[PDB]
Amino acid sequence: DLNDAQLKFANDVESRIQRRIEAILSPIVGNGNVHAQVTAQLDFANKEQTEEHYSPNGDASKATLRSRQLNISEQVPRSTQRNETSNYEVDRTIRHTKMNVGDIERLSVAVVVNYKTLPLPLTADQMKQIEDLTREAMGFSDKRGDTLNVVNSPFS
Amino acid sequence: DLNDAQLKFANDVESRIQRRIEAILSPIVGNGNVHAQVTAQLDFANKEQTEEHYSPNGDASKATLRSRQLNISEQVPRSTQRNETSNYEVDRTIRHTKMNVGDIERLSVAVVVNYKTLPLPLTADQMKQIEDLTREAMGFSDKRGDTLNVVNSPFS
Amino acid sequence: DLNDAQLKFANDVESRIQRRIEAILSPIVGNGNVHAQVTAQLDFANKEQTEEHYSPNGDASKATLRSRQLNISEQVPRSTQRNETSNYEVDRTIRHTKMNVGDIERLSVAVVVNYKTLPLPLTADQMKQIEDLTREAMGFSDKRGDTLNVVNSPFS
Amino acid sequence: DLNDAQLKFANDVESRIQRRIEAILSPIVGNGNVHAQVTAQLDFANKEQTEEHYSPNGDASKATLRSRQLNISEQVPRSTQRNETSNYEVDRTIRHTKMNVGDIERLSVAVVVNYKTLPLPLTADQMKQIEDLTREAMGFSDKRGDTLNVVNSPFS
Repeated sequence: DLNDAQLKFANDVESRIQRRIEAILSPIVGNGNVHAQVTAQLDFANKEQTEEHYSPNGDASKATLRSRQLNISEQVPRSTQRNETSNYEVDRTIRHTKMNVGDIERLSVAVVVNYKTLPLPLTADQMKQIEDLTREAMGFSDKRGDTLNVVNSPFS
Repeated sequence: DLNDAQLKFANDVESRIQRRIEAILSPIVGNGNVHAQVTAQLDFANKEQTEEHYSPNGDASKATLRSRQLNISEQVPRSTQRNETSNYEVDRTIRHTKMNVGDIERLSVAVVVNYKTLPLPLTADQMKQIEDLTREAMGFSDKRGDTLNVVNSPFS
Repeated sequence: DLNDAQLKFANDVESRIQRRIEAILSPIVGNGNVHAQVTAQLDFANKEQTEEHYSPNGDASKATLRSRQLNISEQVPRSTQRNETSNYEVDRTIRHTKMNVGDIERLSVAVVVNYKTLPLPLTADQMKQIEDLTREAMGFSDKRGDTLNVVNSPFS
Repeated sequence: DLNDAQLKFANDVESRIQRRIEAILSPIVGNGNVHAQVTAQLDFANKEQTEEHYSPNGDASKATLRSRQLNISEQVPRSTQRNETSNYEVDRTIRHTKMNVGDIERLSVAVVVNYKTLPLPLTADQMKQIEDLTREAMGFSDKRGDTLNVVNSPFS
């Protein structure tokens, strides 16, 4: 029963993205001269993370001391001694996070644009504008790994 | 059921932003000569953080002492001794934070502007003013990573 | 009873992918001039993972110390001694994940395209566009190992 | 009673594969000019696995230390001493998996293609296309060890 819920959730996400793309693209080319299909991958795994960090204190001008002992001796046959003990206080940061189930991982979008009749193919600048608008509509992210493909061809 | 609530919340946020953009842009170009689409990414993860910091006390003019012992000896064959023990009091700061679920992470906005009929394209200065107004309306933030694209093209 | 549920889930996934491919391809070649078949492999195993990592502290400028003892002696027959003891604080990260049952592992898709009658085979550019659109529709992933095969042949 | 369930499950899997192959192959050669038979081997054993791994720390630039003692002496008859004790923190990964009962291990498929009447045997290119489509339909995997055999012969 959970798998069916996952399928319906994915379908809802894809339908919302497709509706947004159609809404933004309709005023330019026409009401029924564009079609789009969206496929999405979703993460349904449970993840938790805990991170702990400390700041370096190797520099004497940055360390914080709590107690220190220092003994120095010298006899002049030359003899020299030096004993040192130190205790430090350190800066510590802890973060705990629990990830959300149902996030998007990757998107792939294909768009088909009808020819203009006044059978003449669209110009390159119009195709570039259409691609830019579609990229904005999909929330394109290079880090995620999304793919987009737009094809201009006459409709049957 | 939670995922549907997340979807409706995202839709509400996007609709509010779109309504604001349309409201600010309508008086300049016209009532029905502009369209906008907004897509948003939201963070639905639970995060907590604790930070602890100390101030450095390596400078003798900044340290705070609680007790100190100092023994010095000298015999004149030259002999010299020096024993020192010190205890410090330090300044400490602690901060605890719990993040809010449902914050915005990134925004992408696409706007289409109709041609002016008195078929003449709009001037560059008008496009710059429109872009500035849209940037103000979206709450543009360079740190967040928002993207905006405005296209001037005749409407079908 | 579980195996029948797995079979029906796989059939639903394949049917959804086939429907998407047919929907994207229909406007270009025609309503009834394309057929597609999809077979999918699904992972129905239960997996859990725990990962723990530490940051290196071999560099003296990156380590965080809690206490340190250092004794140095020298008599001048030349004698030299040096005793050192140190205690460190380290950065540690822990992650726990539980995988989702029912994920896709591999996809194989076969498409047949009808000849154009105005018996003339389709051009190479049209075949390339069809292949690109199908690749977008299937959510093709090279890492997963998907396979696609498109054949242009007259229909009986 | 379990063995009968295993037999019916295997029959269902084989019937689904045969139906897919017939559906993809019918539009090209004809409605009743192709037959296929599928036999499958299934794994009905219960298996569990646990894996544990550690990262190497032989490089001094990658190790993480918790405490270290180092004593050095030298008298100049030349005498030299060096005592060292070290304690490490290591990265550890644990994975636990439980396999799914009822997976496919190997497939064998035989197909017979009828002669074309306009008694003329089919061309080599058509046979290659049929083989490629069948390979896509069966989800052929070289690692699994599947076998396919297609024969073109007149029907009685």
